[PDB]
Amino acid sequence: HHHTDPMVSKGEELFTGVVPILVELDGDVNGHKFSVSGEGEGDATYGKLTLKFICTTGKLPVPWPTLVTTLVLCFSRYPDHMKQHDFFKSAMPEGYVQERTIFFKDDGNYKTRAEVKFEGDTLVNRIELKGIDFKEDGNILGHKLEYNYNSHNVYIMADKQKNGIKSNFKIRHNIEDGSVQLADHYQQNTPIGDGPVLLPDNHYLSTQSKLSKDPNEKRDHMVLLEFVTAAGIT
Repeated sequence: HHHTDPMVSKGEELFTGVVPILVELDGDVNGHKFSVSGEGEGDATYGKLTLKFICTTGKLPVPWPTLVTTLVLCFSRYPDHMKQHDFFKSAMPEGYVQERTIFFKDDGNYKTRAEVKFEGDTLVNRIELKGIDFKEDGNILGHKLEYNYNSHNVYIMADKQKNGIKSNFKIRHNIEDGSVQLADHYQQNTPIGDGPVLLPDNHYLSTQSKLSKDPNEKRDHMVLLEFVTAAGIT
């Protein structure tokens, strides 16, 4: 609402209230083609997301928790003293590309590319996902993961050469038998536009996610509440 840096003001202004979100994913995992649509709202003031996702092609062929990181970090809450480090909002409204490779230990990998940008007043995240080399009897295609999600801190670093950011981090998915399925993420983000962006000092994001079901919904779906806060600069 009041920042002495006009570049920060420009990005904050687009995220000042509740912003509607649309998520589209087209996926192919070991030749099972599927699509997911999601709708909800983001409130960057509190770092809060609320989304509901539907598999529009029938039953989702992989477990919903494996898609949480893939299915909008511009809604992170950056403390006032860290707002000059917020790459994600500084790239708006033209947006950014978010690319990942996700390696599931002892199993296959996801390769994702997403464009995150405004269409009018709506923040859209449009994703293509390709998954290969998964085991039919593994934890992913065998749906052995529990329907829950662990809190996680992720380290963000600038990539000055690409005018973007980079991160590598591990997600632990609980398996029904009490064990864990590791998912190693590599991520890079680059701006879509050619204007300047804020390139951050090293810092981390703290995330927490809660998964639930809509008791009146017959389609395969996931309801997601996420909180993300930046930290690590004193």
